Amino acid sequence: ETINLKQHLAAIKEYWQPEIINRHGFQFHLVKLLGDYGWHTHSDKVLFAVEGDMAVDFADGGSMTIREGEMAVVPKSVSHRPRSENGCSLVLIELS
Amino acid sequence: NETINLKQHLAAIKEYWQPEIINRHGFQFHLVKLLGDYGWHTYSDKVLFAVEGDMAVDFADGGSMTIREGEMAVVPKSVSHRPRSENGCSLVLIELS
Repeated sequence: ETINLKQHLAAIKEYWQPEIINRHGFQFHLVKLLGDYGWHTHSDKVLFAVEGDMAVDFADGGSMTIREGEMAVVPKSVSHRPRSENGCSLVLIELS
Repeated sequence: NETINLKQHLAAIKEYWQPEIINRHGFQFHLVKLLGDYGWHTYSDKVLFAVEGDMAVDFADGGSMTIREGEMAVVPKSVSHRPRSENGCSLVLIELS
């Protein structure tokens, strides 16, 4: 059961509305971001910026840019703040 | 920095069943390019993402699975499978550590 990223992404039509998708050990989240929605926490996560750019602010002031075609990991337990200056389609890969 | 530009990492690898492997916290990334096949392989689960080009995966139970440019799928641990690519595929694998 392969997941067509462009497919599922084209369908979902609001920002901040994740489509969750399960596949064995892995949880996938597909969302689009614009703006920001403050701070979160949640094991490790893989964020893959399928379509625009995006950043994750950290509480201790650190900041991570995830430009298109880029992939990063947001460690477990660190309060953080995902945001997108101009809109980003994001796939997020999780465990349990 | 702590991010991975898929395209640029892949472009650096001009060999064929030669994974480059990157670590980032509790994740391991394999970047490898595929052409024809190398038979059956079987760990932990792996997510596969067909960064550029198409590929397929045969399984031991007879099923076979197309992963086209742009698509993800997962190969669970302890399932013998035969990864493979008709005209060549650049692919990211992902696992926990």
